[PDB]
Amino acid sequence: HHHTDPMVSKGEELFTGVVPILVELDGDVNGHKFSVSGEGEGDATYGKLTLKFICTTGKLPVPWPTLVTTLVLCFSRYPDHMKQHDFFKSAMPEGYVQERTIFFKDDGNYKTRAEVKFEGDTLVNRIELKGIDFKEDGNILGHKLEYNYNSHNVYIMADKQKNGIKSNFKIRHNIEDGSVQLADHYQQNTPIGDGPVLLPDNHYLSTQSKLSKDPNEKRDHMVLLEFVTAAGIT
Repeated sequence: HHHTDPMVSKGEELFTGVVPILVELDGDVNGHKFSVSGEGEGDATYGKLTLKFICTTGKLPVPWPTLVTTLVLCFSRYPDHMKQHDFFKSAMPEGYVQERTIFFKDDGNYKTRAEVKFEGDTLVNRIELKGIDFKEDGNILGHKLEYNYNSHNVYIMADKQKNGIKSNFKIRHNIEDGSVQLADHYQQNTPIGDGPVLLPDNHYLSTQSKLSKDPNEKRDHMVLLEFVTAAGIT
């Protein structure tokens, strides 16, 4: 609402209230083609997301928790003293590309590319996902993961050469038998536009996610509440 840096003001202004979100994913995992649509709202003031996702092609062929990181970090809450480090909002409204490779230990990998940008007043995240080399009897295609999600801190670093950011981090998915399925993420983000962006000092994001079901919904779906806060600069 009041920042002495006009570049920060420009990005904050687009995220000042509740912003509607649309998520589209087209996926192919070991030749099972599927699509997911999601709708909800983001409130960057509190770092809060609320989304509901539907598999529009029938039953989702992989477990919903494996898609949480893939299915909008511009809604992170950056403390006032860290707002000059917020790459994600500084790239708006033209947006950014978010690319990942996700390696599931002892199993296959996801390769994702997403464009995150405004269409009018709506923040859209449009994703293509390709998954290969998964085991039919593994934890992913065998749906052995529990329907829950662990809190996680992720380290963000600038990539000055690409005018973007980079991160590598591990997600632990609980398996029904009490064990864990590791998912190693590599991520890079680059701006879509050619204007300047804020390139951050090293810092981390703290995330927490809660998964639930809509008791009146017959389609395969996931309801997601996420909180993300930046930290690590004193």
